[PDB]
Amino acid sequence: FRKMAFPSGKVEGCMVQVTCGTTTLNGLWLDDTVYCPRHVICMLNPNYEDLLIRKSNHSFLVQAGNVQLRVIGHSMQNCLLRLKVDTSNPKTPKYKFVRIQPGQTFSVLACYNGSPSGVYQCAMRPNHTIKGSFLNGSCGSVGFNIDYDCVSFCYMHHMELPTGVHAGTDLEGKFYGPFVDRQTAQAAGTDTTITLNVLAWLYAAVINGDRWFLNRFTTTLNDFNLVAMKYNYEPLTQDHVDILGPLSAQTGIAVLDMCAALKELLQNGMNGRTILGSTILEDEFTPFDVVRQCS
Amino acid sequence: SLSGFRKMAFPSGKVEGCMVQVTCGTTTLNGLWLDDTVYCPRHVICTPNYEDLLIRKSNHSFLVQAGNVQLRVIGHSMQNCLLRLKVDTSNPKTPKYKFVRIQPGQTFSVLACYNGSPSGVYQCAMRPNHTIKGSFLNGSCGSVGFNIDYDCVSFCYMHHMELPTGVHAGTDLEGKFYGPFVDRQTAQAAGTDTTITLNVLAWLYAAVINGDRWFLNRFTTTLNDFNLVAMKYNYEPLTQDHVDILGPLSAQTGIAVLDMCAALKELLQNGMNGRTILGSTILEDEFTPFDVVRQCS
Repeated sequence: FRKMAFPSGKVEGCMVQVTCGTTTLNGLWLDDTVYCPRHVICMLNPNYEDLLIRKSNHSFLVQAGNVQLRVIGHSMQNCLLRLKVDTSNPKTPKYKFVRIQPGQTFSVLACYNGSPSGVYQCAMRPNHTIKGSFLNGSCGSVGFNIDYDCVSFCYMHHMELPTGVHAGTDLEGKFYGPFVDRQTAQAAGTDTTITLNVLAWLYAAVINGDRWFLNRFTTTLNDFNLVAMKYNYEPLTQDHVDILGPLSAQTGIAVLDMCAALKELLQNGMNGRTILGSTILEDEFTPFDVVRQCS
Repeated sequence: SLSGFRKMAFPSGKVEGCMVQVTCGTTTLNGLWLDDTVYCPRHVICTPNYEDLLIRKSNHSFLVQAGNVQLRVIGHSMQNCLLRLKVDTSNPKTPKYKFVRIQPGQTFSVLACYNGSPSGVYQCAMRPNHTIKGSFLNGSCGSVGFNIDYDCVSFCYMHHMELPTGVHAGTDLEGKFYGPFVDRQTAQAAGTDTTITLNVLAWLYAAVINGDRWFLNRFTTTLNDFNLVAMKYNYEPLTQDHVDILGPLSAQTGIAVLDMCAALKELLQNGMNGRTILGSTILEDEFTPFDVVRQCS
């Protein structure tokens, strides 16, 4: 089972570079607008309204490849800037902006000075951070999902946290998690394992012909949680159970029977065995990802 | 420093613009459209003796579609295990490209496609046993693997089939299989696989570059003594050529390769004691020396 990303071509044709002062980062160019982190206009104590009113259109240099786009308008929306440009992007895909929930997955097109370098698939952690791979220059890189040619943009990268994970906003500029765009002492909160995803991934393992970790027990939802919550697992709800419906129907293993398998895995370990080649329980595939990569 | 690595694929857009659907009878799969040629598995003509099966086929036998666009086939020939279909339209999205034959251990990105439509991209390595551990569903035959170097796409893999263990086999872009496999159903099986020692060393170097260095020690080993241990843990033998490939990582860190081998030998014998190296609890073997630089830039 491979952690697959969505093909990045539709997003690559939207990436541009935005410079203000000596500060450069990425922006997303859709139609006649460029979106980028507002910190492109910047310390420990920024007042963005006060920093922005001091700028004009010609304060911003926007480049698509080696070609300048003229800024003819700007506004700030939460933690993003929206720059109106004189050129409309002919390669703008059909798109939406979406704010995803913790536990959901997405592809990141990692970019440096407006040029795409790599693509990877990740999950938003329950604490709203992402375990990515961002180097100096990657702010403004975006995450997305693709559904029948429509790009749903869900993430724009803003900052690195002390524990070496990442934080960002949705494409309305609102941070995921309790984070702010300045250099404060701010830290990643407590995190949990994404239970729903682990169960999805155990279903993937059954669908791909592996059954070793099954057992003869069932469990109630309550009794499952009492165990799994001891292992730093997210509480599982009836809604999460319901979501596992298609996978359960497809394999013939009732969701609560799979929970009983998981309980035994947590309590007894894997004991030198692997699942889908992994020595550890994987939590970055949603039920939707499994259906995409299985069916 | 980086706390961990992701397996990162190349941006796929240059390759997406080259994917088409090829249909011949009831068989449909993916092709690669570069200039006025479409390259696809020769087994598109099948539901043995391809030479003969292909005499029974004409240009009109082949339906080629690039999204909604019909590309009329105006010539066909077989090259090893590929069909080359000349079409009426040179692909306007052809990137700068090369065809290269990948070596065992090396990595590349795969753009998984379904009936001509790109569905996902992931990074994989050519295993020592000449198979890849991929994700290819119904309709993914013809998907391609590649690397990109300064906007030149080097194609190295085309997917042909899945083996009984669930691993995958394919050819280079001249149609010559990787490993002993054939494009026909036989009892063919993947040979036992080994861990890619070169890449494991590379990723130990990446760990050090990123400040994770608890596993280092003040001792060295000979190549032979390391190989006795490695081989006992089902690792590939390290050759002098491999030692030279690690030269740039070794120079940067001032850690001699055989000194890193000494670190690795202790890790294999003693395990990791529950610690992580670059955020992994296992020794990773799908990042090459080149991949390490790329992720560290």
